[PDB]
Amino acid sequence: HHHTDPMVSKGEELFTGVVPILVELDGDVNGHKFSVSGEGEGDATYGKLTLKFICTTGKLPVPWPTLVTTLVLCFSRYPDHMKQHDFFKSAMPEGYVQERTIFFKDDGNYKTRAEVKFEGDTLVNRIELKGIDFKEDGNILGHKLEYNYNSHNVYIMADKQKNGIKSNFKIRHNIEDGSVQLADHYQQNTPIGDGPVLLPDNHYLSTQSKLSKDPNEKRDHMVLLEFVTAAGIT
Repeated sequence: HHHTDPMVSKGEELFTGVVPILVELDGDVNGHKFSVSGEGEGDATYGKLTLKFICTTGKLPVPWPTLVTTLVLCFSRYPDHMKQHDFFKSAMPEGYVQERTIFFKDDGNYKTRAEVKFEGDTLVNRIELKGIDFKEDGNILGHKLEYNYNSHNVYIMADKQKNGIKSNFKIRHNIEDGSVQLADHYQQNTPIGDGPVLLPDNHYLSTQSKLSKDPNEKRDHMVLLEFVTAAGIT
């Protein structure tokens, strides 16, 4: 609402209230083609997301928790003293590309590319996902993961050469038998536009996610509440 840096003001202004979100994913995992649509709202003031996702092609062929990181970090809450480090909002409204490779230990990998940008007043995240080399009897295609999600801190670093950011981090998915399925993420983000962006000092994001079901919904779906806060600069 009041920042002495006009570049920060420009990005904050687009995220000042509740912003509607649309998520589209087209996926192919070991030749099972599927699509997911999601709708909800983001409130960057509190770092809060609320989304509901539907598999529009029938039953989702992989477990919903494996898609949480893939299915909008511009809604992170950056403390006032860290707002000059917020790459994600500084790239708006033209947006950014978010690319990942996700390696599931002892199993296959996801390769994702997403464009995150405004269409009018709506923040859209449009994703293509390709998954290969998964085991039919593994934890992913065998749906052995529990329907829950662990809190996680992720380290963000600038990539000055690409005018973007980079991160590598591990997600632990609980398996029904009490064990864990590791998912190693590599991520890079680059701006879509050619204007300047804020390139951050090293810092981390703290995330927490809660998964639930809509008791009146017959389609395969996931309801997601996420909180993300930046930290690590004193």
